Amino acid sequence: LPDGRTAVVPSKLLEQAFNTTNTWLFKNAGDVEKRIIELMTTDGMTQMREDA
Amino acid sequence: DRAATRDAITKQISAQQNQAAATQKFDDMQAEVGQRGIVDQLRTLSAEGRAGEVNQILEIRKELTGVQDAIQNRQYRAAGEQRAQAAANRAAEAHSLSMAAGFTREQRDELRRDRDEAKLVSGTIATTFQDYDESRQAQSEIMRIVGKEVGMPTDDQGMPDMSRASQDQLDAFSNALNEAGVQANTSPTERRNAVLKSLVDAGVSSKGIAQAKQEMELRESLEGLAPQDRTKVEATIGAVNAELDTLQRTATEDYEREVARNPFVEPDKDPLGSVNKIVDKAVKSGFGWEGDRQDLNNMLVDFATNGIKLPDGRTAVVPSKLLEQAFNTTNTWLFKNAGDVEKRIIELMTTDGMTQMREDAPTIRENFLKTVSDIANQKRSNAVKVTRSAEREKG
Amino acid sequence: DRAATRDAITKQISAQQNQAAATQKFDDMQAEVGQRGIVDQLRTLSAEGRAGEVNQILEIRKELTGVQDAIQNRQYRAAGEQRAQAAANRAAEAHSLSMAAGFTREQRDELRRDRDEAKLVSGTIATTFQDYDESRQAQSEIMRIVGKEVGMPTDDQGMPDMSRASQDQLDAFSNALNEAGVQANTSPTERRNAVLKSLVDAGVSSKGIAQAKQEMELRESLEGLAPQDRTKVEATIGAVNAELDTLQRTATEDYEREVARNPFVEPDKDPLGSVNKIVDKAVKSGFGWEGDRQDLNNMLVDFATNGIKLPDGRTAVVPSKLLEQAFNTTNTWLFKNAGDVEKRIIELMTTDGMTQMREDAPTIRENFLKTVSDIANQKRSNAVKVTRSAEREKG
Amino acid sequence: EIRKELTGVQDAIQNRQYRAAGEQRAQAAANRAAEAHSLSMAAG
Repeated sequence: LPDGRTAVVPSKLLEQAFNTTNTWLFKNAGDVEKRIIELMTTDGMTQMREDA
Repeated sequence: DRAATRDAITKQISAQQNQAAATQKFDDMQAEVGQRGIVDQLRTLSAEGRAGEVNQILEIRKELTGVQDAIQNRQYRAAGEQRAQAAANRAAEAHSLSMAAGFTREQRDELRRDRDEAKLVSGTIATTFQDYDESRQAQSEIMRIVGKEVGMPTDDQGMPDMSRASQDQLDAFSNALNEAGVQANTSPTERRNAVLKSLVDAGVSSKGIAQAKQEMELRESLEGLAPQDRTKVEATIGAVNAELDTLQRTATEDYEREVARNPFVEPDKDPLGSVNKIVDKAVKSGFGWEGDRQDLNNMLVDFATNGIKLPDGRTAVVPSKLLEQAFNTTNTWLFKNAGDVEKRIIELMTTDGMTQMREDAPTIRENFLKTVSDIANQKRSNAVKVTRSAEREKG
Repeated sequence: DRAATRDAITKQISAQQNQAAATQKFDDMQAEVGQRGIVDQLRTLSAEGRAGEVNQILEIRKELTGVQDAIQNRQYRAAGEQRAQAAANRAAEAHSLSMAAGFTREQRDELRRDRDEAKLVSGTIATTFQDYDESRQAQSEIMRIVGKEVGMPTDDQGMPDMSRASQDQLDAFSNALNEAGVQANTSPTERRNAVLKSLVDAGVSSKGIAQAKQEMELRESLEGLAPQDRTKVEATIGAVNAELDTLQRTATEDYEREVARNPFVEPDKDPLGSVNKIVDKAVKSGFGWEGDRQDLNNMLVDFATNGIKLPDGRTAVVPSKLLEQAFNTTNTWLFKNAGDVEKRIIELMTTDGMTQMREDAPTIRENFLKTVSDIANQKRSNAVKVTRSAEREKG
Repeated sequence: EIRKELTGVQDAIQNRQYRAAGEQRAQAAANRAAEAHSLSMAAG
């Protein structure tokens, strides 16, 4: 995580991150890791993370 | 899914979580996890319905006719009340959707807020009573065991009879309480203040607090009554609320018929998937869009999602059957391009009668909501007055 | 569909909405939504029919013959009245259609207006009584419960017996009323004034207001009677109205036979689709229009829609069988062009006997309407006189 | 009399079973929550 921590990504969040409208956007490893990084940094998702 | 940012969400969202909790608790209680009582249906939707279910748990032609008449009256009243509540909920949802054109609270969401506060109060109170009942039964086990040990006049329920228990009979219970148990059972006060705090946690207007206090006084009075006296009181309440119930039901049929007449008062998400078939009618031996079936579908779902730009300066969502009758002309060759069909629907939605019906729909919707709110308020008011008068007269 | 502009529509249209509301309310009540009473048919079309249905709800050869005779007389009278009403409605519609040649009210629509006002009054009064009955039963539940609690002589209905209830017996009810309930039941006044206001909202001539007031007095007197006394009074009313009923029914058969003789007194929209088959008779081995089947169909439907231009200066719609007998000649070669056939139908409609029959039709139609109106007025007048005399004599 | 004990035994059984089931389900849920909390804290 960019804050300086390490959090394990859950399952359905991962699969919904992968499942886009067209898979051609996500090809390389760097692109998909950037996608999951930016999705885990969602404000509501973050708040839920420190709420757990 | 919804990706909006909650941010402050001071109101209508904490209440949303609380009502979600109330609904899931009600569902869990209705599921009857494990083995419990409730031989009959035991819907427990309202006090009158719960009393009817309790009666269901409990010359010859006299009782044969009386039981049937009581069952018919209770069932009719409960069915009318629940149908009215469902219709009012649907009307309120439609009114909120109509007002949501353009967190934009206004009077529509003010009415929504007060109705949701009433629903939260009712659900929380029902959950508290249901939770208390299990403890009451568990402690009644020991009250019955002790009463059998010392020996008091008892019936099928096992607890000593109130009328037959003299002071000397209750002396055995007093000695047992002095011995062990230490069951204060002071909850009939602490309970409601706790609920108040929860309401304070949720955030409730003064009217909701007054409604909760009235529900406390009436519920505690009902719990204090003997079963026969409780049935008498609840049936008198039903009788004094019969005229309000009749007015409410009649208003409900009138307004639901008006809804059946007017699509603008009640939209539907189903026709969003229906429009595609109309697209087919533009292709089969018909001159329509120049190979723009996808474009037609996109523009139609946009029109059914956001609405057309009315020339007055507003945006109204076109209903389904008006749309299909606009499309269905004598010869489809007249309507080919997107501009022509949008001009057609624009000029058809501007019909004088159609326009009048359009601004009539919200007025009748809010009138229905106000009428049902007033009916509920008057029902609660006459109920509280009758119950407090009866309690004062008894003691 | 109708695309006419309503604009002011001060009269006959607000009444139209009110009668539509009355009809839909009657249909909803007849549908019997949910579970209710009405073990028998319970048509409740009129006071006499409703009393007969109530009786249906309720030496040996004596009663065996009497019950059968009562049923036969009631059924015959009700069937005659309803058939007469339906025939009069059809005749009034035909008269309005005939007068609509050329919002053009005149005497025909004046008669239509007063008849519609009477119908509105009857429907509104029936709806009000039906709405009141449910509240009466709901409150009678508690009256019976209280009476059983204190203990009065009671029968299958559960309410204490009026004749057997002494002053001391009614003292228990008085004490119960002083205790709780607060059921004023003052409606027997407020009710009718409310109805009056609704009539004032609808717009009613003074005659309709007088009819409504008479219906109030007679209905309240009937409600005040005991069931046996009520049956006696309604049967005496039927007896005193028997001669009026016989005159009405006989007039109805006479006038409906005259209608069966005369097409001009009663048109029909069905032959508008029939004329096409006659077109076929102009083609099968016959010299007719020179390939103008569509033109012939258009001109025939125009003639059956607007009528032919009579030489006197008027326009009359040609009926069906006269048209087909005009077309059916010994040899179809005589009638080929449109001008020849229109000249043929023009000269045939100008027949002396046919003409006399034409101006006879409206006269007999209006005579039938006037006779049924007078019969209804006399029935109501003798009913109100007998009821008020009986009420004065009883007390 | 006979219905007295018939109702009492059933009520006692129902109350005891409900209480025991609630307690054991609560204990299992708490154990799972504690294991999850330990796993979450074991980061690093």
